[PDB]
Amino acid sequence: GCTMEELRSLMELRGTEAVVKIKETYGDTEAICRRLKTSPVEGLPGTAPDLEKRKQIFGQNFIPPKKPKTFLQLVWEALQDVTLIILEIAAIISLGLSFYHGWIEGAAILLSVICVVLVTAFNDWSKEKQFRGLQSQKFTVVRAGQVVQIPVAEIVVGDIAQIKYGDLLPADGLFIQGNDLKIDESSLTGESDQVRKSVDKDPMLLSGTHVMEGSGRMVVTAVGVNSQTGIIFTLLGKSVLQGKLTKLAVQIGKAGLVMSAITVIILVLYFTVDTFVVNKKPWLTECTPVYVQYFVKFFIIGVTVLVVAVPEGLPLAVTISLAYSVKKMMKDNNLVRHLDACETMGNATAICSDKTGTLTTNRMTVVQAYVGDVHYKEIPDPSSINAKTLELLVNAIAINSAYTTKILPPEKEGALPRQVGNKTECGLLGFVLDLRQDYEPVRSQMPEEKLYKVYTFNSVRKSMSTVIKMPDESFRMYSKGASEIVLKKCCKILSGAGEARVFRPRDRDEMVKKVIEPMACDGLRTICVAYRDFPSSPEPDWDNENDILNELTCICVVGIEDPVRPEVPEAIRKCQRAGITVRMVTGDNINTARAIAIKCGIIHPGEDFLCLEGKEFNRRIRNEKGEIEQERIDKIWPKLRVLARSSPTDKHTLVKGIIDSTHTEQRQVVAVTGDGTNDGPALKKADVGFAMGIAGTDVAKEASDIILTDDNFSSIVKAVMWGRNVYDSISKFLQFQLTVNVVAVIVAFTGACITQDSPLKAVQMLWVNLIMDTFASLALATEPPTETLLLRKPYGRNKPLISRTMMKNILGHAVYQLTLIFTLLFVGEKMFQIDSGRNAPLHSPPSEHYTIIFNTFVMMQLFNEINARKIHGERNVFDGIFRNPIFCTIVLGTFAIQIVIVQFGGKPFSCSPLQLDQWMWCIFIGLGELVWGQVIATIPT
Ligand code: BEF
Ligand SMILES: [Mg+2]
Repeated sequence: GCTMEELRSLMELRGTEAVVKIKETYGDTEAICRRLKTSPVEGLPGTAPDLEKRKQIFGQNFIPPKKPKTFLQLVWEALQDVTLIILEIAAIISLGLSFYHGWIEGAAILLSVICVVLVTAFNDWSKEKQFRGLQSQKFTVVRAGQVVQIPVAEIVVGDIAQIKYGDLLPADGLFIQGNDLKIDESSLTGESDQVRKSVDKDPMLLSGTHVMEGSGRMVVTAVGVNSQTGIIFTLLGKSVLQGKLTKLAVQIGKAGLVMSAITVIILVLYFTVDTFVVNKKPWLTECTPVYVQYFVKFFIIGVTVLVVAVPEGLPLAVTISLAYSVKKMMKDNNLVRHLDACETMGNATAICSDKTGTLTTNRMTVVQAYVGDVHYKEIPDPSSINAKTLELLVNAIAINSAYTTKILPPEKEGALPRQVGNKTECGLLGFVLDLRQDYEPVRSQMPEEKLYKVYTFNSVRKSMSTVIKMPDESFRMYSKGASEIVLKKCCKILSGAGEARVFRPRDRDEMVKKVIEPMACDGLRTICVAYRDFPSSPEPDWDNENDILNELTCICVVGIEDPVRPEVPEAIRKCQRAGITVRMVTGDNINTARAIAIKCGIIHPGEDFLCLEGKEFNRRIRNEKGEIEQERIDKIWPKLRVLARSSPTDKHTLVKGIIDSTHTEQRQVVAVTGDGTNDGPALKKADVGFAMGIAGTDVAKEASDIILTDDNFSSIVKAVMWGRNVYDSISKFLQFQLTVNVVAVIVAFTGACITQDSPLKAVQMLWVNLIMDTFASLALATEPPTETLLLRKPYGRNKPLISRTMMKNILGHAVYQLTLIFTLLFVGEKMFQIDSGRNAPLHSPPSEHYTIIFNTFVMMQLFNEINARKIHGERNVFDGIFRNPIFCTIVLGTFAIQIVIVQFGGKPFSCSPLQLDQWMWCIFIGLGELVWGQVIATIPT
């Protein structure tokens, strides 16, 4: 009768509000313990496997992954695409209809489909397997009187667990009793500062959070999936480019159907009119045996024109370009996982970045210091002050801090140093390392037993101190604490390299406070270090702390802050001028979020944009009854930059509101960056979700698409560059392929209706469509990206792939190619003085006349791609071709293969040898394309 639904309802209500709720729902966290068969002493007294299985109805505390399949499931999933469906349907209907009493086209289309499916499946499998490479127990529980180590999987509701510093909490719990406990909830909650846990205030232990200092015992309330991490994890279970490609594919396939209908209608009408103009058929009974065969042949003639129109090489070329771009992007520490999220970042219009972890290094470090009455805005050289102050400070910081608090090297490659102990006095300890000194020998010389008296931190006075009597017969004391707490108890200060001077509270404490205000304005918390030496004779009374804690001598005041990453301020500036507006959504305090937002440049001074808290954000959107309407979100999202104190649901609500909104003129593509379990839900809804590699939890990397291995914010810009470059490469390849297809379909239409022979045989067109154009995509997608791409404004979510300038080049070069092909077909026989091959008995040697047309058609395309490298109105189409060796290599290889094919082809390729004069004439006719390119560029678009 525990009704675990109310138990998990007791969770997810962190803060002092939990204390209020448990006061009316329960007693003082001992009533709930009584509602279970447990006691604070020897909780769950009998292990009792039957009782353990009885309480196992709550959870088993284990969640395994899936690992869907090795290769078959991915292959099967890849086959369900619109483009491949129409390609395979056309292939199968062409192959089947070739036998009605064809063999080549169906096999070619099927082979292309197999190739694209295999490439996509292999790339996805390789990336998925590589992702798990970077992502690759028992603690004290009082079972029966004696505390006994037990594995994590055996934890059940009601177990009493003991927690000491350095442990990792396996399940949610309630604070029973313990010393001063501090829990780091930076990953789960998102609060930068350490949270103090006590029975009186905030007794809400959460799973998956480290414990910094203190010891205690807790009950276990939510064991497995019901825990806070489990809820988010189990909630985690059509790129923009694919939508545009599918729309283009269904628009192109629609166009060829009209042409096929035109061919069949015109030919059938011609046959009927010609037959019924000279004589009249019986019309009575002759229609059964042979009349239907004419129309079936006409239908076959129409279908063979329909087949040519659709581009059978588009999917393979797009996949090859995307694969090359993905492989080239890994050198910038971006690990794309789906192979189709490579382009989604290029046209991004908004970024929602987490504060802690992503924008900030998540480590407390000393930003600025004040030593010797000389303000230093930056960490100084140790030789700067060069006095006894350096050694005295080092000794004070080392001795006064707790010996458990220590800093350890990463002992790894490319990682930040780890901080185990209290990180409020670990940046202060790291200040010594920043001054290029050694703290460890000082502590090793004086252990605890050689420290006479220690004044531990207490609630009454926010200060900590220690006293060491070693150096001489006289005594020495060090003190560390908050700024104003110790400053008012300070009577002297050091001045540069000189001795102490009177810190009388007349205009001097006032000036010190005057320099303190900028530190508090910049968000820095102020901590000061003081010291005082005691005479040996008489022996002072340590019990009387009234006066020994006063008359201190401050040495320095240092500011402690959670600083921004070194490269964030510039990266945001670049991506903000490229049309991408940046927002900050975090679960930390509103005061801390605002201070760091200004430094990163997200919000500039002037109070132009509103910053809202999470509770107000939830309250405003809901329209009384308690449902979310898009109008309310459209009210506030256009000018909401900082969102603080947000639960994971709020982040998901915001990124859903922006995507599904038509308030603005253009549709929005939202990308979200994060590193914690908070951004689990928000990374899924985002179109492309980045995640930190070395400083990110496992849930964040499960919901991400592009993992930043080097976890540096400067690689967001390069993702934009590469996305825009991929879009440009796909645009230019489309520009090339559409001209090829238009010319081919018009030639086939003319060779079907007006004449009975087509100069381009089925075998000849296979090589041009499949082999030559596939290598022509890799030669066009290999141009190196440049920084100049970051000035173009983002494109819309619904803007068609074919721009206005691309329609000028597609139809412009179709005019030039058609006229020359037609003239070489009709009147080329007299030009070359060669015997005509216009008509054949269908069993004849390959005519030289048609080989001229085929070689001219191929040779004009080789110089069409050298022209197709400029999508915009660039006249100079030869720029940077030298910085592209693979392009020239592919062009020359294609030319040599064309020579070999045409010279040694024979019957299978419907080609005959050519004399060198005809080769030169064909090469010149091809070279005319470059000259015509300037003319076609001259016309305004
Ligand atoms: F504060 Be973040 F969401 F880790
Ligand atoms: Mg974070």
